[PDB]
Amino acid sequence: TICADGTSVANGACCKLIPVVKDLTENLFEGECGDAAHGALRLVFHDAIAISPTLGGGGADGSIAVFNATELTFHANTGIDDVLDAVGPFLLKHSDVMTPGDFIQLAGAVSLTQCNGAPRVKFVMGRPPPKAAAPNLLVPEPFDSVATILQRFGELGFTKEETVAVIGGSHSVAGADDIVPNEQGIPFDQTPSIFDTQIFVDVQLRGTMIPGNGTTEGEVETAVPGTVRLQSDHLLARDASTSCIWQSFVNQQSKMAQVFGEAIFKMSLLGQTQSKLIDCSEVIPRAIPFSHGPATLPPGQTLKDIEQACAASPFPTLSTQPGPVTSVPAIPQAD
Ligand code: HEM
Ligand SMILES: [Ca+2]
Ligand SMILES: [Ca+2]
Ligand SMILES: [Mn+2]
Repeated sequence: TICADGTSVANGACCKLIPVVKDLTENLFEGECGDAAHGALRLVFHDAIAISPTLGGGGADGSIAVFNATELTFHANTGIDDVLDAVGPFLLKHSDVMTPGDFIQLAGAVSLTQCNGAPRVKFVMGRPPPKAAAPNLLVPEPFDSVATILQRFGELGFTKEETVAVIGGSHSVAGADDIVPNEQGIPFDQTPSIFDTQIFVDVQLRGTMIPGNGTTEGEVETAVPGTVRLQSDHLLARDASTSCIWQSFVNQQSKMAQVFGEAIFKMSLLGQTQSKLIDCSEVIPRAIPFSHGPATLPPGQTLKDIEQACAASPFPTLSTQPGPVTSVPAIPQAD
């Protein structure tokens, strides 16, 4: 079926989403991989991961928005209020054509297409409205152990490979708003606007500093000024279960994107039954091709600054980015 804009879709029920996609790219993200995009991507996780085989939750159901009055009381959802201040108006204005679970997954898929190198993901629709808030304690925290993280993702059907890719890849295009005291938009990698493998490098370096004037639980030292490091990421890069996977993505941008894309789609299905869903992948914008060069060490760092953790292979012999040590700019906030 050809929609009013000229897009061909397999299922004409998808055409009603074309204006949503246009509104998101023009008016929420404004064609940029900035804070609005980061918030939409984070919201995918906080909505979808909040499901457990034994404790409940509906998964990718829109509960984080519909039942925000409850879910925003949960410590792990700190800062989701500010994300919803930017994204929530769009969810409401498009609530005539799609459920909130569908909206959140669409917005995350469209957000990725605003970022250099990020994959175009598959997108399906048909998720029913949510029944209840998620239980608390289903969203992983940055102070959770690797065993805890792997049990949560593993019990939901993710491989360790997918787990590392989706966490680390997301953190390629992301900052911390509620970790560094009184500071917002502190990136996890040197390039929060670029879906590259700098995150994997940046985290493997020996940490030497903390930004700002104190710490939050689940923060550790970082190696690059103007960035922050989560304990979870730190540990994922170093634990024997995951460290070789972490290392495997360094300077493997295409492989990391492919795995990331598949993991996001899997995440988008949590709590759902794939049988009742309709593919609307044609409505997703085209991706921006990765247009940067190889991964590099940050200025001033050398391979002796890498903390080797993978026993099977040495860390890749990357060149060092030329120039003086510089601080990474903070991300201007949408809210
Ligand atoms: C073990 C898993 C994870 C932990 C513990 C974790 C932790 C965090 C923390 C603590 C922040 C900062 C929040 C704040 O200061 O308000 C953050 C930011 C973010 N996370 Fe993760 N995260 C994980 C997985 C993921 C996944 C799977 C995705 C996406 C599907 C994701 C996407 C993001 C994005 C995009 C941001 C940046 C938001 C912004 O710039 O405003 N996270 N994460
Ligand atoms: Ca949910
Ligand atoms: Ca990056
Ligand atoms: Mn933010």
